[PDB]
Amino acid sequence: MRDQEKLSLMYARKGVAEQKREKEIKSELKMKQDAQV
DNA sequence: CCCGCTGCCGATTCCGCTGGAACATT
DNA sequence: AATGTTCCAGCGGAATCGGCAGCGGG
Repeated sequence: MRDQEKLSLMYARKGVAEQKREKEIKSELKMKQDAQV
């Protein structure tokens, strides 16, 4: 990838994906620990 | 869009010199 | 009044150092 901007926008989508994943996993961890065996 | 380094560059502090303004004298 | 001294103010060198950008990765 020789285009820095296109790579940056692809990782804009990517990084917002990991941000959403982190938020949802942080939310899930509460009851995941609550009911874990 | 993020995230992270990492150059580097700006500003501070500390000096010191100069200039200008004020002093006090015969 | 003529001048020398003192005082105040301003500029710059030098060292430090922190963060501001920009640049790759995730």
